[PDB]
Amino acid sequence: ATGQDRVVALVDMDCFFVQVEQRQNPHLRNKPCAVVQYKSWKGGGIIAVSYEARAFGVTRSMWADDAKKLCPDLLLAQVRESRGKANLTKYREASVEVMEIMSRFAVIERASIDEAYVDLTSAVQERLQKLQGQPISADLLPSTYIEGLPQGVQKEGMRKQGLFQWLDSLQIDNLTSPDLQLTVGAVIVEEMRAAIERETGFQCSAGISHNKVLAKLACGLNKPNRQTLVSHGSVPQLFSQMPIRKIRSLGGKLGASVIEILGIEYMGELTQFTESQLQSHFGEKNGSWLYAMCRGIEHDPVKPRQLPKTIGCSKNFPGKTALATREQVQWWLLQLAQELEERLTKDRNDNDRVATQLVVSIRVQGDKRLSSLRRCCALTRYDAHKMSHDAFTVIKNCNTSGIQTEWSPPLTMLFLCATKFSAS
DNA sequence: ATGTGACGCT
DNA sequence: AGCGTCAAC
Ligand SMILES: Nc1ccn([C@H]2C[C@H](O)[C@@H](COP(=O)(O)OP(=O)(O)OP(=O)(O)O)O2)c(=O)n1
Ligand SMILES: [Ca+2]
Ligand SMILES: [Ca+2]
Repeated sequence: ATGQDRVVALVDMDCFFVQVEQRQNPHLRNKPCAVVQYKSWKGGGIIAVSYEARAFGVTRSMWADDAKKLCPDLLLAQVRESRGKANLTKYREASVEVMEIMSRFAVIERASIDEAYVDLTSAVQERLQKLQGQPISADLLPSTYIEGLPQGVQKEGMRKQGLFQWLDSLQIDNLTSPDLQLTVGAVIVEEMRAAIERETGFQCSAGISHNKVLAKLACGLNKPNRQTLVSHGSVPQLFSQMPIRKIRSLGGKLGASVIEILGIEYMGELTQFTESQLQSHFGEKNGSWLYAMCRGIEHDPVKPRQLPKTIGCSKNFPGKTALATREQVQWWLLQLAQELEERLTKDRNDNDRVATQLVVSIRVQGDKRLSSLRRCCALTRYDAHKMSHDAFTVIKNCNTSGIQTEWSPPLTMLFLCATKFSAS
């Protein structure tokens, strides 16, 4: 029951939006800086932070004005605003630059604007057949950390010794050795990271392991500009002090009630329990999933899908700004449907496909829920006016208000989303 | 007053 | 289908 069949990697760009602005504006390079959204309210909402600024305590979600109190020198780049809304086109375009390069090595699954998983298994099998049965130089792994090593004098010093203990203990003439494969994946990943920095100027970190979750957790262990190998063997130690919240899926309510119901804190504590025990507690899927996972075993595959499955535009209208006339509602529906049209037209022309379903969603004041009503709609032509008129229609009936020019509760949110794509 | 996109459940 | 969860996009 190995869980060592695959070789999987998660690459994720270091402070991505910041790096995109720093490439464009050299003055921002090597400085405490952040990317900000909407400068009016409290200086703007910060959404990405360079590591220099992080050392001052500046975080995401922090108000730029508040960030400047921790960090007086903090430089700010501003998100482009089209049609009264934050537009992300520059980062989406920077994303496909990375995603394309990365595709040259293996098939990837776009996990976000910023990161992608890679199944390296096949590419690893092939590279061994040139290295018959030649070793692996530390020189081939210049930015790789081996989690748990060394065991048994300053930062880069220690990385080095861990790598050497790992390479020395390595069974090279055996080509089905899981640990050897991970090492081969790591060398490949060194290369794809060098290709990314060369051809884009962006730096990233990577995690190399046997499945998606380990890969991902491995990736954050040595950030930035570094990659980390997490082998099957290293899992009991890593997990034994690993807060459960840190594993992907378990950072919300399910994870919070793993802790609750079981009276544990770390992932390794899950091993005590039988698969049936966990199934009774969390469901059949969640029981099986946790039983394997706490032993470093996970089987979610790397889906072959480089591009998003939905395209969507939303805007919030908090408190005072909530929409209360219907001319107001119609105007933003149009703005949204406009950004959407252009994103969609680009998509049919770039990625050879058409969306067929339009999802409209809203929020009303006095409702803490993330939404308040989603309705679907046909999407027969990529016309902004039609879509905004159709979106209205599917929500026109959402009017508590008697007087026919005002809007019921004022609306806290509008969301338009293209979906159900088909080949063109 | 922080402001995309995937998938699970029923 | 419409709602919820998750992480982070
Ligand atoms: N809540 C969030 C999270 C992220 N992003 C955007 C800004 C980020 O730069 C990018 C990638 O998100 P990450 O969570 O990977 O964080 P960074 O890449 O900014 O930094 P790190 O080096 O910690 O990954 O997506 C955002 O707008 N809102
Ligand atoms: Ca990142
Ligand atoms: Ca990321």
